[PDB]
Amino acid sequence: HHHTDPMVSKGEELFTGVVPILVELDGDVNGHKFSVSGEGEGDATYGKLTLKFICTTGKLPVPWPTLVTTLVLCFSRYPDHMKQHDFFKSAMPEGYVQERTIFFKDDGNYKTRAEVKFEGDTLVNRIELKGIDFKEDGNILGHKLEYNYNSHNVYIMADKQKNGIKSNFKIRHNIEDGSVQLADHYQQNTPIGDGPVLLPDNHYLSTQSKLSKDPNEKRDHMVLLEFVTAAGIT
Repeated sequence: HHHTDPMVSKGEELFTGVVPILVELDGDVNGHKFSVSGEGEGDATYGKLTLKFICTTGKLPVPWPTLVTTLVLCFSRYPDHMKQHDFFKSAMPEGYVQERTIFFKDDGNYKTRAEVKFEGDTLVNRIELKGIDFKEDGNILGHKLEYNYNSHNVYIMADKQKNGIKSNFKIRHNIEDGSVQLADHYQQNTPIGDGPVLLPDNHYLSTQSKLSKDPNEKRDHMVLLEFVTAAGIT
């Protein structure tokens, strides 16, 4: 609402209230083609997301928790003293590309590319996902993961050469038998536009996610509440 840096003001202004979100994913995992649509709202003031996702092609062929990181970090809450480090909002409204490779230990990998940008007043995240080399009897295609999600801190670093950011981090998915399925993420983000962006000092994001079901919904779906806060600069 009041920042002495006009570049920060420009990005904050687009995220000042509740912003509607649309998520589209087209996926192919070991030749099972599927699509997911999601709708909800983001409130960057509190770092809060609320989304509901539907598999529009029938039953989702992989477990919903494996898609949480893939299915909008511009809604992170950056403390006032860290707002000059917020790459994600500084790239708006033209947006950014978010690319990942996700390696599931002892199993296959996801390769994702997403464009995150405004269409009018709506923040859209449009994703293509390709998954290969998964085991039919593994934890992913065998749906052995529990329907829950662990809190996680992720380290963000600038990539000055690409005018973007980079991160590598591990997600632990609980398996029904009490064990864990590791998912190693590599991520890079680059701006879509050619204007300047804020390139951050090293810092981390703290995330927490809660998964639930809509008791009146017959389609395969996931309801997601996420909180993300930046930290690590004193």
